[PDB]
Amino acid sequence: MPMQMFMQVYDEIQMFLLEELELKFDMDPNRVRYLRKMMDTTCLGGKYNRGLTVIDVAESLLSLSGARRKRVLHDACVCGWMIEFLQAHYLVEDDIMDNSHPDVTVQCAINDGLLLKSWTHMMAMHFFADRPFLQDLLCRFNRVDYTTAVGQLYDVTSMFDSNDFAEFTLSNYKRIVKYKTAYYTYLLPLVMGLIVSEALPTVDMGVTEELAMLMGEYFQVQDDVMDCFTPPERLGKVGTDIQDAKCSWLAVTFLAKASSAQVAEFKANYGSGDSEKVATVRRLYEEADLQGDYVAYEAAVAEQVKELIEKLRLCSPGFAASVETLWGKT
Amino acid sequence: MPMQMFMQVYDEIQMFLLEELELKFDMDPNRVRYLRKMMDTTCLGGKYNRGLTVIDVAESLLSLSGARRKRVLHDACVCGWMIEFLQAHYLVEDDIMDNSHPDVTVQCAINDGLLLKSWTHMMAMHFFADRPFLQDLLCRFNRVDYTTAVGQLYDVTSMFDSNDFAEFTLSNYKRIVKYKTAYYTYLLPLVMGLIVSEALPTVDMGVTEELAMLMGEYFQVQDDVMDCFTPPERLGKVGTDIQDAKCSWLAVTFLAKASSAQVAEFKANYGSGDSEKVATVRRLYEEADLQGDYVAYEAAVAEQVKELIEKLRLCSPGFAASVETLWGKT
Ligand SMILES: Cc1nccc(C(=O)N(C)Cc2c(F)cccc2Cl)n1
Ligand SMILES: Cc1nccc(C(=O)N(C)Cc2c(F)cccc2Cl)n1
Ligand code: NA
Ligand code: NA
Repeated sequence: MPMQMFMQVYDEIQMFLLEELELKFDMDPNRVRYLRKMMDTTCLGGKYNRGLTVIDVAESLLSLSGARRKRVLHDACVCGWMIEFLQAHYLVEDDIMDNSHPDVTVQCAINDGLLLKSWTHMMAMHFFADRPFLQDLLCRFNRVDYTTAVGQLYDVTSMFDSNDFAEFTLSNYKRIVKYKTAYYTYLLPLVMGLIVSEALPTVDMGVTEELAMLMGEYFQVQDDVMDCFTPPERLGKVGTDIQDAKCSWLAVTFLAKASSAQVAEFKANYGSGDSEKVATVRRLYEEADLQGDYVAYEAAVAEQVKELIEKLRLCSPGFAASVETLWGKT
Repeated sequence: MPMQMFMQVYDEIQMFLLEELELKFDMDPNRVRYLRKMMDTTCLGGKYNRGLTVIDVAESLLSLSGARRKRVLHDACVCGWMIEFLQAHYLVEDDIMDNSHPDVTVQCAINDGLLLKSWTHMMAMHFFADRPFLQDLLCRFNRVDYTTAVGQLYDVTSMFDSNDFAEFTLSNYKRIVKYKTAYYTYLLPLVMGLIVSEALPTVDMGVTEELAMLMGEYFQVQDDVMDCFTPPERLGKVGTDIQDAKCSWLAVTFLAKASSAQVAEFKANYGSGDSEKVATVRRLYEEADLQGDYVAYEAAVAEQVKELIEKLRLCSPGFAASVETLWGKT
């Protein structure tokens, strides 16, 4: 039911946006079908983890606060697609970076990124036009989007001096995860479910924020280990953190427990595209027993998560019963 | 006074944004100074035509409707910088297209473009937090921003079939000018001046929209002719419309009055980087007496502008006395 309903609302949102362009923006059919194909290509196909969470939060809050049910669930579906379109916008922005007379493909990619972001506003301004939360929804959405761009700056420049391994620390790694990922992937869907369920001021936002940051940290650490050790045909992509000199959990944990000569061997091999230098880094990770530390670190984070949900149910029992699927889905 | 006041409010907006990052987004001083330099580089140095217009509209409306004066003028200055930051965002997006291991300059440019746009929201959400128009201001701003991205699509794909000279027509040229430029350069500053002056529903928006589109058309036609005939050291850049096969006023006017063999000569030479093919196109423009038609076309547009301002003063005399500088500044 949630996935089926989420996909029906997608057709409703797409048709509004495309008809709006045809009827109010003077768009010709060729470009309308061009934009329908682009929207499907960039927004569909993922797992919809962020979008379906808005639904799951909304349905749990109308079970413990007729027509109010139908409207809230539909509102949650629009909010879910706002985040999905936002995610598609971020992915298109990423494709422009690694992809490299007017090159019309780079022009259209930049145009795609601007349209996907604007569509989050257009669908909000339309389907929520008569909602009292429309102004608060836009402000929280815009602020979280700003947060993500700030975290991208922290990530992209973690190895330099914005006009290097000093910023390879656990607290900075958490700062990167916090802003680059956790706020829009974990905090934003939860907040949006609360907004459409009219239960925003009824929850402890501090414990909510703290949970979202902890869950983003847990899933980024797992992502970092898989990026390095999971082979490409099983990970789904090519792990490139070592070559890209990312401030990953493996790097900052290694630098703390490595010897001075191992740090020199790591610093001399990190951030290179050569096959043997990357393998030299993986060898250092293995010999430092990092995957042994990975299990303990995740377990400790899991314990902080498995216990912070309890502080939240004492004032919001249904809300905490929506984050129940944080471990019904890893 | 307007320029001096506009620049003081810039310092106020910059300091808020940078302190917000330092105090609420955990940003380190090195990156704060990096962002101060980026903000100055991208937002300052232009002519501030869009931003100062919000001020000029605001000061004319408090002369024919104490503390309300000071607040409205300051609000107009923030709205002016929203458009300037929006313009800087569009320029950065343009630099990414023509500029072409993780290339950190392309990553930072994309990051710059996201930050400049988000800053328009952050300064609005802060300085207008207690204003009743904050929700309407954001929606009109977001819609105009969406409009511009749609016009960029019309422009960038004017010579192809979105998966060619059929779309080289006067009505499509106006459609490109309308969405790509006129809405955010001419309509948006006027609307924003009305919003902060609490005089939005007091003006004929139709004549206002019609004037903004006509003034954008006039200045784009003049821009198109200068791009082709004004030498680079006098234009300020290198005119590249012929090489880029832009749907310019010269091209669509030429295609209407050229002979079948001249059209073939134009089609065989348009959109090339070769020195002689570009000069062949300029030769065709000269022999078709296009610069003779340019004077008449601008004069006719000027007459429509010099007369549409009168329809607006019969219900908004002070407003039309703000667009007076449309010809006190060409
Ligand atoms: C890509 C990815 N990897 C792992 C998890 C997620 C995710 O956000 N989920 C599963 C939904 C979710 C949420 F939106 C907010 C708070 C908790 C949760 Cl569980 N996404
Ligand atoms: C780059 C450029 N070239 C020519 C004109 C402008 C411009 O927008 N001006 C001068 C301000 C302005 C406005 F914001 C709204 C309506 C009318 C006017 Cl006159 N900008
Ligand atoms: Na998702
Ligand atoms: Na301007």
